[PDB]
Amino acid sequence: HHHTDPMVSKGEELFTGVVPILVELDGDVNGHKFSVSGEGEGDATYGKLTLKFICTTGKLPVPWPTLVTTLVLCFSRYPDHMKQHDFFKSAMPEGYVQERTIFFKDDGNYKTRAEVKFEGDTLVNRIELKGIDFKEDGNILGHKLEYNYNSHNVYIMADKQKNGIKSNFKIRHNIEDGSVQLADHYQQNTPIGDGPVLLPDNHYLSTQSKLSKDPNEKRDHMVLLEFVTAAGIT
Repeated sequence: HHHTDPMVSKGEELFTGVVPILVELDGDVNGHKFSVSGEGEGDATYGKLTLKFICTTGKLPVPWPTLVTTLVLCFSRYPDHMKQHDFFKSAMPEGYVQERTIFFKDDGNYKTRAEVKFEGDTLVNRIELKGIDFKEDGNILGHKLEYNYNSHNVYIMADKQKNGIKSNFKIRHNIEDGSVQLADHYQQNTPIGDGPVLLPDNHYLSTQSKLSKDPNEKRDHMVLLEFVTAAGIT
């Protein structure tokens, strides 16, 4: 609402209230083609997301928790003293590309590319996902993961050469038998536009996610509440 840096003001202004979100994913995992649509709202003031996702092609062929990181970090809450480090909002409204490779230990990998940008007043995240080399009897295609999600801190670093950011981090998915399925993420983000962006000092994001079901919904779906806060600069 009041920042002495006009570049920060420009990005904050687009995220000042509740912003509607649309998520589209087209996926192919070991030749099972599927699509997911999601709708909800983001409130960057509190770092809060609320989304509901539907598999529009029938039953989702992989477990919903494996898609949480893939299915909008511009809604992170950056403390006032860290707002000059917020790459994600500084790239708006033209947006950014978010690319990942996700390696599931002892199993296959996801390769994702997403464009995150405004269409009018709506923040859209449009994703293509390709998954290969998964085991039919593994934890992913065998749906052995529990329907829950662990809190996680992720380290963000600038990539000055690409005018973007980079991160590598591990997600632990609980398996029904009490064990864990590791998912190693590599991520890079680059701006879509050619204007300047804020390139951050090293810092981390703290995330927490809660998964639930809509008791009146017959389609395969996931309801997601996420909180993300930046930290690590004193």
